Amino acid sequence: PTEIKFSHVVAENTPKGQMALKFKQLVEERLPGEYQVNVFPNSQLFGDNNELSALLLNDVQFVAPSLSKFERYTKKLQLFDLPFLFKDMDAVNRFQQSDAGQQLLNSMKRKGVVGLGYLHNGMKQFSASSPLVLPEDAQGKKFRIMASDVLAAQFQAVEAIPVKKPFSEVFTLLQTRAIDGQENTWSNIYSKKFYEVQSNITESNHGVLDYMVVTSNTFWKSLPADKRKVIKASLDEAIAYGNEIAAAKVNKDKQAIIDSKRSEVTYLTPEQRAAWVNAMKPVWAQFEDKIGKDLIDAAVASNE
Ligand SMILES: [Cl-]
Ligand SMILES: [Cl-]
Ligand SMILES: [Cl-]
Repeated sequence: PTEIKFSHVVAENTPKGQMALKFKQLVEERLPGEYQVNVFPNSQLFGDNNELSALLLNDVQFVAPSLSKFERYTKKLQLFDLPFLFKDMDAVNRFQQSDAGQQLLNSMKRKGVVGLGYLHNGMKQFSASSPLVLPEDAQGKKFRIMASDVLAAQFQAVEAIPVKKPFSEVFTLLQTRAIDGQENTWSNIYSKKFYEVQSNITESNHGVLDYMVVTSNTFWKSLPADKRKVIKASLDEAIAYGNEIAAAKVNKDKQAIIDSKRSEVTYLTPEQRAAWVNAMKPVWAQFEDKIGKDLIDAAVASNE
């Protein structure tokens, strides 16, 4: 059988982890003995910094990075890092499924990267070893971020110190107190046990963590059309599965964290939320020329 490799950086019991495993199941059911899919979770094969290079080198055939991690290939996907751009996951999905959103799947083709679909995780929440109620509380704290200039600007706007690090290192950096805080979805905070060493989480919903499932032109073109159709259908169905898992994990993992008693969740008043928005919104003007103001206008419009 022709081997297909799918590599990602998350734990198995997560929306992306389950997506990849479902994709394996469906492909192997439909094309038995023709294609086998080997899934490599937890950065076992490639991690944040080298996965896209590996993809284009055809050392791996599918990856699904955070939309934050594509700056080397397009400046447009930085849109998804803008603070308080999307109110909630309904707006995210409306944007992603619109013409404007769908066009972004093709934003990197001229560089060899084929966009196959969006996959959800969830809204991001701040955590630290001290309460984060107003933006002033972030002053002087070190936060790990995904490798994104927008996210660096986000934390610089509140006089915090952002450090770009691969996802596989975050637990250890929190454990050793090399950083004070981070931002992530409930699913990652829970599945990677960040909550065990973060006494405070704020339900800030201040950005989105979603993915684009991608492959290389090299691999995609190499498939016979009829097999590609089956593989694409299998991928799409796996994505829908992953999205259902993503939605479920928001509530389930938030609850599990609260039940553990290891972390105290803070909820923001409208005026507290407004203070974060006002502190961080200026980041957008920094990036708007490269992202595209019209693209930003489309994203804002998805909130209606
Ligand atoms: Cl994870
Ligand atoms: Cl990693
Ligand atoms: Cl999609």
